[PDB]
Amino acid sequence: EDWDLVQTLGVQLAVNRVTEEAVAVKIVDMNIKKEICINKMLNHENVVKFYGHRREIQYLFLEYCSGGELFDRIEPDIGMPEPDAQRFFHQLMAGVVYLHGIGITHRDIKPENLLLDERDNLKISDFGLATVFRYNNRERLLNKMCGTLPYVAPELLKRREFHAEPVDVWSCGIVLTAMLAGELPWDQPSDSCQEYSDWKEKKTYLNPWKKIDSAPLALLHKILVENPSARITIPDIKKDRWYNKPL
Ligand SMILES: NC[C@H]1CN(c2c(Br)cnc3[nH]ncc23)CCO1
Repeated sequence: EDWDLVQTLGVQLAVNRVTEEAVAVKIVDMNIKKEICINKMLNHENVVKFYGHRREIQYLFLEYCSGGELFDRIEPDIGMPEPDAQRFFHQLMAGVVYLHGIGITHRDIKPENLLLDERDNLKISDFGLATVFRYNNRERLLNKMCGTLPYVAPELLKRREFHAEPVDVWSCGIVLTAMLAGELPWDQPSDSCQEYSDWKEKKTYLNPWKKIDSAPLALLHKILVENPSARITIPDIKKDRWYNKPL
């Protein structure tokens, strides 16, 4: 059936000639084989749906999110109301639990890859950098460096191998920091970085931590933990106090 390419989104918005259903089409001219492979395993309300692909230049048919990206809900230097931040983080955690549940790591979690549907539901998007980190119940450590510097965990910069799961968790905390303060805390989690050094020294009277409430800030203290082995895990995030706070 015929789809009209209405407009460019980033990827183009497509509308069905008969049903008028909307979808998004990723157009890549020749990573991609794996993107498709991974997309074929994914079925979750907090992950962008994969409809299919055509090998004409390659076409990926992906759920369309009229809400836009999460960054457009963050007023620079301000953030967003705490109740919206929490809801998005709840949904972000649901998405991430699912992926890790079937052994997949996104590896590039950031507001540019968190989309919103019409009810403002968050959808994890773009599995171009994603990889399988558990297969046949065996975990594989990662050694390739992927992601975006401000959202990347510190072990990815100093260690030759690392666990996939705590990396995604760190990035979710960076995203949470952004949702509540409108800014990113550091350019990268390296010790040459004054800002990351200040955090490691508990100077939370500076931004972005000054703008964050003590309850959500206590959770960030647990996520932005340099030792990936001491870093909080997702099941324990779900028991955190701000996480379960009525807002
Ligand atoms: N802002 C990052 C995204 C926004 N994009 C989308 C938008 Br906007 C809405 N739905 C989509 N599905 N897949 C991607 C996508 C296209 C790629 O750029």
